[PDB]
Amino acid sequence: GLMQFTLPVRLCKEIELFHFDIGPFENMWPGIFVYMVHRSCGTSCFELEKLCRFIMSVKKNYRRVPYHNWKHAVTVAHCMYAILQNNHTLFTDLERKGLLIACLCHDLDHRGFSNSYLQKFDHPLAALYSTSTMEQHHFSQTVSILQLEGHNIFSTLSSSEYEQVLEIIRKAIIATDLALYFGNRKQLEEMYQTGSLNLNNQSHRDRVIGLMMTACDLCSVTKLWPVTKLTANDIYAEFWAEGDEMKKLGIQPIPMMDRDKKDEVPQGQLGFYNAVAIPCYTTLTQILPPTEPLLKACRDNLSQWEKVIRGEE
Ligand SMILES: O=C(Nc1ccn(CC(F)(F)F)n1)c1nc(C2CC2)ccc1Nc1cncnc1
Ligand SMILES: [Mg+2]
Ligand SMILES: [Zn+2]
Repeated sequence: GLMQFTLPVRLCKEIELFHFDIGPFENMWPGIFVYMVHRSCGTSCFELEKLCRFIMSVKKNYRRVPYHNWKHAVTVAHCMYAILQNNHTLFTDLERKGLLIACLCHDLDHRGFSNSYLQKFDHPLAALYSTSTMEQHHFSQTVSILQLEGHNIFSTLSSSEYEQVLEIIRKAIIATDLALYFGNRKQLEEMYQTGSLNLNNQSHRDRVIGLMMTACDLCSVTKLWPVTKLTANDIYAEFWAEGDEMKKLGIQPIPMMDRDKKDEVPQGQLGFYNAVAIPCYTTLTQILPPTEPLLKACRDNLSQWEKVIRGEE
């Protein structure tokens, strides 16, 4: 119980900030995750030997893809850590445990293809689950790793509590289906504006946790411009691979996935920021006012993409 994790001074300061980048040293990401769980939860919540074994099985089942990789996993967990630390009274001891594991696991075994490519390709996973295809896969990968010998980080919980935390995790991982985000944000907006939003209603919590997951998942659009710019090259590399695989099936891809249309990218990001990211972080700031630095950093990047369009960079 007396084995604290420390970080170098710059990381220890900078990790509390929403805009933190976890850096290029893979070998430090686990200790970064353990440090975040230990401060977010308490040093006790997880048996350190089990956590570490769980972290490394999770790392093993992320693939070597440009964007939806191990680094994205720990990045999305860091964003959740920032949110939880700036809203510390709002969430239960179980939610804090669950949400950081959810974020770490939310993209397990991702191959860099969307749900619609799975459907067009006729992948087996699309037969198993018609909606939220990859996301139900990501959850079942989480359950798999949890059922490996010596990996049950939730062993200490009652049957009841274990069921509650697996259901937080399932809803949280499903909520990273951006198709679901649109209605979910729409309903939260309506509930907030009419003043019916009530964080004691469990179905209202679920929605707010869903919006948090979208926010954490998109958080590469809320970093400092140089990090957002380089991370965008990563997601577009998957997009263009997927477009390539669309052409292989006899299907003209949408322009966003078409690498012959690299020129359209800056205008593509305007679209994305206006239609997804700005509305996401606006609604989140309304519900959780301490999350405002994510909205501010998102607006700055939107304005950086406008400068790109106008030849100013
Ligand atoms: O850019 C993304 N999605 C786009 C682009 C164009 N459209 C069409 C539109 F605009 F209608 F939505 N959608 C994007 N998507 C995602 C996931 C939902 C797929 C995550 C990050 C993303 N971006 C990014 C930028 N910088 C640094 N990291 C990630
Ligand atoms: Mg995903
Ligand atoms: Zn993700």
